[PDB]
Amino acid sequence: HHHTDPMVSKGEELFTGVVPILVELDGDVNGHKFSVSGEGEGDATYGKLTLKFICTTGKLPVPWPTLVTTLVLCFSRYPDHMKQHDFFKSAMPEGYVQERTIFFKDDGNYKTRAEVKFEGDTLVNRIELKGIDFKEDGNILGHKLEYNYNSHNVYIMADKQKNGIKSNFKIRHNIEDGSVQLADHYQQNTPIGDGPVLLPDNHYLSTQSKLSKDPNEKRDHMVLLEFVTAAGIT
Repeated sequence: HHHTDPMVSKGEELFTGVVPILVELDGDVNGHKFSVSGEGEGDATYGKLTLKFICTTGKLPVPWPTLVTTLVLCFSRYPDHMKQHDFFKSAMPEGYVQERTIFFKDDGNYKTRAEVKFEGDTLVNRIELKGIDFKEDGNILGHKLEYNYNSHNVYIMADKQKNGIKSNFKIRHNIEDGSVQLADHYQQNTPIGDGPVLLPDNHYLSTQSKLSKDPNEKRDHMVLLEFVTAAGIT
């Protein structure tokens, strides 16, 4: 609402209230083609997301928790003293590309590319996902993961050469038998536009996610509440 840096003001202004979100994913995992649509709202003031996702092609062929990181970090809450480090909002409204490779230990990998940008007043995240080399009897295609999600801190670093950011981090998915399925993420983000962006000092994001079901919904779906806060600069 009041920042002495006009570049920060420009990005904050687009995220000042509740912003509607649309998520589209087209996926192919070991030749099972599927699509997911999601709708909800983001409130960057509190770092809060609320989304509901539907598999529009029938039953989702992989477990919903494996898609949480893939299915909008511009809604992170950056403390006032860290707002000059917020790459994600500084790239708006033209947006950014978010690319990942996700390696599931002892199993296959996801390769994702997403464009995150405004269409009018709506923040859209449009994703293509390709998954290969998964085991039919593994934890992913065998749906052995529990329907829950662990809190996680992720380290963000600038990539000055690409005018973007980079991160590598591990997600632990609980398996029904009490064990864990590791998912190693590599991520890079680059701006879509050619204007300047804020390139951050090293810092981390703290995330927490809660998964639930809509008791009146017959389609395969996931309801997601996420909180993300930046930290690590004193």
